[PDB]
Amino acid sequence: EPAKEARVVGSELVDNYTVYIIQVRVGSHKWTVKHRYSDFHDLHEKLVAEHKIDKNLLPPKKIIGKNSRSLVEKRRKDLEVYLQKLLAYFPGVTPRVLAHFLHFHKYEINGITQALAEELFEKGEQLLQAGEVFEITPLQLYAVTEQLQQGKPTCKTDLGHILDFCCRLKYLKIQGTEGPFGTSNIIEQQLPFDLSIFKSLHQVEISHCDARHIYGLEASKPTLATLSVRFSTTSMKEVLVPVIPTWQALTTLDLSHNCISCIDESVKLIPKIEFLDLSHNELLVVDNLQHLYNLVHLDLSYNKLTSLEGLHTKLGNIKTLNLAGNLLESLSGLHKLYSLVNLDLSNNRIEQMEEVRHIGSLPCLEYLSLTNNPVTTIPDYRTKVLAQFGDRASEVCLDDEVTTQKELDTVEVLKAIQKA
Repeated sequence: EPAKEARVVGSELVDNYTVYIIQVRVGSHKWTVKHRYSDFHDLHEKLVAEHKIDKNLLPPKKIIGKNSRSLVEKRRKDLEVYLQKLLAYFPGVTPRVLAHFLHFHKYEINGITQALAEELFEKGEQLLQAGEVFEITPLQLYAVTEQLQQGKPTCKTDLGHILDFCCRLKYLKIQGTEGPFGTSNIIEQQLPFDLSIFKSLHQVEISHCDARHIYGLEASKPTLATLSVRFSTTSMKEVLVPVIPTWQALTTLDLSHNCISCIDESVKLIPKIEFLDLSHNELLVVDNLQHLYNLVHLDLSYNKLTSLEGLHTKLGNIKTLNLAGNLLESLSGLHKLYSLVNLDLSNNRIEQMEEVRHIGSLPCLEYLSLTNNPVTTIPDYRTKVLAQFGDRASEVCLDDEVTTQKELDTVEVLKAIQKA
């Protein structure tokens, strides 16, 4: 275990008092904390009362002399010696007062895990029984992972109480913070942690992490039905891959808001997917979705897709398809998606009204969005689109609007003109 070091590096004026600035170092991690003298005095009272500490160890409250800078410098030195004596006297388990004083509960492995076991003691059983989402940080998961790798005992201990909760939890959210955590040098995304301690997860939500550093999600592979990973991966296989067993329960997968640039071989591991969100990524083409026979809702919006040619050979019997925010000018290839019900093409580049011919004969379509495409500026746009749906013109919601009988009457005469 790393040695714990404290330095009183300086001081500054806050309101009408001086705070002493302490840099705390534990191995490679470093953080800063600020305390006025009376916070050290309040610390010292608890340490003498509860841990038998020498009552004269703290420098004096009364301070007198002619040079204020020199007095503050002597107090700075003396408070540094005080903290170093305390840290040498408690090399093992740190008193909770001293842990909170140096912010070990926020940045130090044993303080973090102590604070987590206090949280789970107070609230854990209630939220397990309520079926509520538990929120945790990569730094908490790191600290738990590190104690297990240090071989720290379970028998129960704080680490035992934590494991017994993680074993049972069904609903989990892991949220990383972008950049340095608090007053520390810690980058959460660089911290490795192991989810094997979770053994009954049904739903998981990961945001602002790095999936290179996440291990052990496969311990909940028999139970995991829903997975969201956002702002956290470069590929699907980086999340879905450690014979490899399939994600047998997984019906909802959200990998939106990432840098994913292809659909990869890890599709072989997600055969029962019903809902797939891949929006806000770097996709240029669709492929490898052929064998996801249960896929019903597909979101590919805000990628860099430019063609839909052959899409019926790449997809199963999809019902809802979102392609909004891509680079599409042509709808060629959609005309064989006979199962399709809901289609979103908003915010693309569609400009020829004649492209609607690729969707007008679709037998099940009930919803179409073309908002923010150039085609929407054409005169009589709505009635021109709906007329291409033939005798289904009454059955399609166009652009989130109720179709009027004035539209349908305008369509029936336009259709009689096209018939003649």
